[PDB]
Amino acid sequence: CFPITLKFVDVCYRVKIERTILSGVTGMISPGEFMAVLGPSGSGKSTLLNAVAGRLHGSNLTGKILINDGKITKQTLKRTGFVAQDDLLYPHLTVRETLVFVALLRLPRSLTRDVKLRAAESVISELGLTKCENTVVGNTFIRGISGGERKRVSIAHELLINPSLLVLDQPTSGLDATAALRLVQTLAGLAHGKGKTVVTSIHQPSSRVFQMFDTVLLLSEGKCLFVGKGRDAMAYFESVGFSPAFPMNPADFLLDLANGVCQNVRQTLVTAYDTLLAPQVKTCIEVSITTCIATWFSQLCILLHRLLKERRHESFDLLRIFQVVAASILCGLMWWHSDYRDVHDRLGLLFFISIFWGVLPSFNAVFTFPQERAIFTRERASGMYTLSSYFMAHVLGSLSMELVLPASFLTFTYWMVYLRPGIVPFLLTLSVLLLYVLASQGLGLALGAAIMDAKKASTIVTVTMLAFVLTGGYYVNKVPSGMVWMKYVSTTFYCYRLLVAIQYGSGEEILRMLGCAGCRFVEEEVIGDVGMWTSVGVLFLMFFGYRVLAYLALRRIKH
Amino acid sequence: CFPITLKFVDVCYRVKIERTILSGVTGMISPGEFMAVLGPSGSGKSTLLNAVAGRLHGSNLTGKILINDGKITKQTLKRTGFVAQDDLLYPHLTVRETLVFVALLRLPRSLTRDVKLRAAESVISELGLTKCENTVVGNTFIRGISGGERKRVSIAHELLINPSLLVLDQPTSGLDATAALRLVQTLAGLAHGKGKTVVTSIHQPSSRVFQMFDTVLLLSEGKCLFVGKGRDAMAYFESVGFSPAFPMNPADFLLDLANGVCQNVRQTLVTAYDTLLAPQVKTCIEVSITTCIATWFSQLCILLHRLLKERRHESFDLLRIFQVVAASILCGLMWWHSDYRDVHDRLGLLFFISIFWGVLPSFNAVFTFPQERAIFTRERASGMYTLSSYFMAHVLGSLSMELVLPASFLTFTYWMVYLRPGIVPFLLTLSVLLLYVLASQGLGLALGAAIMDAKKASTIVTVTMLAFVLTGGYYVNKVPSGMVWMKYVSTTFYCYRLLVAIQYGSGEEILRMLGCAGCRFVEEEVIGDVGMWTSVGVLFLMFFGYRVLAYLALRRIKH
Ligand SMILES: Nc1ncnc2c1ncn2[C@@H]1O[C@H](COP(=O)(O)OP(=O)(O)OP(=O)(O)O)[C@@H](O)[C@H]1O
Ligand SMILES: Nc1ncnc2c1ncn2[C@@H]1O[C@H](COP(=O)(O)OP(=O)(O)OP(=O)(O)O)[C@@H](O)[C@H]1O
Ligand SMILES: [Mg+2]
Ligand SMILES: [Mg+2]
Repeated sequence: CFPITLKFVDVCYRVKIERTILSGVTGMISPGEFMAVLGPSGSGKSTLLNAVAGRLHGSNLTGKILINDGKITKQTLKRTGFVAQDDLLYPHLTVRETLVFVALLRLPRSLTRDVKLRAAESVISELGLTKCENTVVGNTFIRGISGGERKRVSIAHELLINPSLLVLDQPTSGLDATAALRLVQTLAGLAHGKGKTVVTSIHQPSSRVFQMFDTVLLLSEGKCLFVGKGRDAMAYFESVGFSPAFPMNPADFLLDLANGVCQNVRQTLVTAYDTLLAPQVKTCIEVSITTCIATWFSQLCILLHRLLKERRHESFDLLRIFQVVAASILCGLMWWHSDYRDVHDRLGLLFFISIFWGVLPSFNAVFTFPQERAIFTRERASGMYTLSSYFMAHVLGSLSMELVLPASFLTFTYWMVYLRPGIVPFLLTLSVLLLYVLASQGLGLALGAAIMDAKKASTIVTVTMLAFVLTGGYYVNKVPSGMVWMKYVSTTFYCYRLLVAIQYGSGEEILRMLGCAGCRFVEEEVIGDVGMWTSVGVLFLMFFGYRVLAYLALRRIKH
Repeated sequence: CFPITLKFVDVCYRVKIERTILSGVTGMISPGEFMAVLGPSGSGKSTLLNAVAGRLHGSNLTGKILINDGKITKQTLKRTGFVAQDDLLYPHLTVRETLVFVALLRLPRSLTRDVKLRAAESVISELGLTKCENTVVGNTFIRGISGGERKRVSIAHELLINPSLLVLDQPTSGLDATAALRLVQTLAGLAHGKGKTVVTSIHQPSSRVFQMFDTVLLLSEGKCLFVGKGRDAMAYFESVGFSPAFPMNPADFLLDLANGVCQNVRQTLVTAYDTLLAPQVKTCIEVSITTCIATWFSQLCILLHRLLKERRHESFDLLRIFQVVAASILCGLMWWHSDYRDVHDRLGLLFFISIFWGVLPSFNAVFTFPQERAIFTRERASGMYTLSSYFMAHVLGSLSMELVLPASFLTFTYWMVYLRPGIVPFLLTLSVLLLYVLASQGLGLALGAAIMDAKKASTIVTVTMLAFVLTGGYYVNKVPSGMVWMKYVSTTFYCYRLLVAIQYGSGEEILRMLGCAGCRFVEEEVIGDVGMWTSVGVLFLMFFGYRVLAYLALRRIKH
């Protein structure tokens, strides 16, 4: 156990459209207590819950928000559960597969599997989800579960973390009259039977749901009108002058007073709060090893299989492989019947392969992290997993299909053109082309993680790659000697220098075959200047270096 | 007036996970009548409302859904308003700007402006939106209006069309107890004061909201338990054997019977419905000029200014122009001090400009229609605007920034390299490069409209453009004569042939300057074979032809 006492004193919040959203909201909620935050629409009660959760800060917010007499630490955000108002889930897992991945990641690890699975399916039977558990969670384009079943998957998503402070933002909207009573009876058993601290906002409770709250907060356009016990609310407003004509729901009467339609009703109740109850609240706020490298790897295995079955359907594209294959038959027919002695044509084949496999991996990889932006952000604030195992699961998860496409391109082009016979110069050509595809993929990952949308990022990578083609070593013969150093930054340069070295070597065979346009051209472009091992040792430095800079760009995003 | 009588007889709906969602739902709602669809979560009442709206069809749905004794026609979907459960709005318009664009497009056109604007702001004062009207509607990443204010913008969005059948899917979820009473009192004034047909589903009504419905439908796992007047519901279930112990809300008692927790309750009430009330429902279902080209243009002007102020902020990028400018200084320095007589180097400059400005417009344009997919789909089913004025507003809206980038690229490169002096060969080079940018943009628009997401589509366009580079006319000298026809499909071919013709002409000056590698190379590649006017007349055929095929690919999407 780790009991949280929450305090918030004089919380204000301005925004620039200057509009005051919250102004002077003081309260305190203890462990063992279930509090409701009532109010009209726009009164500010999802800005107040979003500041005591720790997801709203800056120079707009002003006021002391205290969790056990201290600031909001990184330690206290691991014991806090926050169920937001909009639901962000994966559109391809089923309801049971969604709630097993949460149970394996977040439950105490010194606990056997098949007990973590009998915790995930005793939550399904408490929320009534045992009819749609084999149904896929959908989105706007994939039709799946209901809106009231999607709401209860998100509450189960936080009820499997076992929090110490549970903050919910309208959990009963979209639920009928019987499912909303049972959910409030569940949350009242956490507060009264386990000693937790539950804060919730709620819109249309019945007279039976309203009798289960220990404490009511009533907002009205950013200023509170009542803080105290729910069984004192109707007897407070009678002593100020307001009472219902016909007997009715007490939660219907308190929302007429907050709208001011209970027959200056609002401004009477604001200054009557600041002289009768507001001083006595701030008087009450004065006193009241090898088991560590197994948790990294098991988080990696869960995050792999979760992303392999996102791409199971909507993917396994034969369309990507039947188009790269037709482009390799197309290149192999343009250079059908070219000869080994024609050096000027063979170096234009080898430079087009460098253009093709620098442009194609790099432009595809710019979609990887921007297409995860809303769900990565939400799960980073929860504390689900570390970043170095989320990152490494996307490195290893892309690497299968990214290596089948260059290997099937080159099997057609190498033997139709009939470049150089032997199994040894074929496999060296295959492995240089697979090291260049991985170094070109990491350029697109780093620019998609720094710029977090794909339309803005796939403009920066198109101009950057066309500048690597220009300084890559084919287009200009004399460069101004003061711009010769720019080719040592280009990835395209080090691949094209390695493919020419496998085919023609260090001269010395074409120079005896071409005799010695025949012996002048083959001394600037065939002989070369960068060694064969330093062109390999720099494509490894761009392999690791472009994935380090993609990790540091994702490290920024925090809340 | 055009009164709609809605009927639906024996509606079934199966889905393949075989699961029966709806089975045998018979009802009839007349004009002047306000009907509520009650039920638990997952009982199927948003599948039933989504089939009588006309947005759900196929081989799964089976049953006669009739609107004035006929099928769902294209004419009846113009008089129908459907407020869905999730809200899809533009994240950059304010609340007032959202509701003025709807009033100008959808109100009767033979009606003066400043009366269409006093219709848009008398709806704001009926829904209580007169505090957030100057606040921007947000999204998940832009913080804007509330969730209960977003719900009422969507109801106002359909209350400005003046429908004849209004179908709403949970309109009071996210609203407090006083705003939910006023909204039901608004919808009851449309049905009883104007003679419309309102169908709504609703979750937790109070005892005062429940007394405003004329007709109740009660579902329970896809089978109806009661159809009839709301003031006969409690007296019906008493005569079968069910009655509340303590006096309570009648809408709370009917949801206990549908969940079966009212103390085989459900299966008793299903077979008691099919012998007592279900035969008497189907007995009742037996009887009961130049003003046309001004509406095209005013829809074009509203759709332009709506999309120009979506790109006002999040855009006006100096980042796109400061990077294209640096790439033009970079090209102009690589070919600084190259001479006019060196023909083999100048034709490698001119081919790199063809690569740069075919790849850059085409890859950016693949995001245009896929980033509008959810909102284009919703407004296409409403009948907001025609497609040929939505399409033409995106042609004219992109064309400003797409022509400033090639014109500022070429001002640096043409005079640093110092290609050919004269203002006349400069402007011919500028206009050929602007005709090729528009023809390359239309290739990306057609592949983004046919494939309706941008990650799948920006793989098809990368391999297609690298195949236009290969057959574009630089890489291979002898092609197998049986593949010479493929260059006449490439866009890159016709630009590169036009830039060589402006610089060197029809030979006849370099041949006297180079005397006659000097007179052999300049006869395959400088002389050329395609005329100067047929290279212009084919880039106009690919200009119009690639925007026709993008219109026909958007014509598919309908509901
Ligand atoms: N494409 C689908 N595949 C499988 N099941 C589906 C599909 N679409 C809907 N369902 C199921 O149909 C049932 C009814 O769904 P629907 O959304 O129509 O009910 P609802 O009454 O609107 O629920 P709520 O009140 O929670 O919004 C749900 O149990 C849902 O799981
Ligand atoms: N970034 C912002 N800029 C301008 N106004 C804002 C911003 N954020 C919130 N508001 C305004 O603050 C008011 C309160 O918003 P909030 O969402 O906190 O209220 P709420 O009680 O949760 O409403 P609901 O009950 O409808 O969900 C709203 O009127 C909203 O328009
Ligand atoms: Mg639903
Ligand atoms: Mg809100």
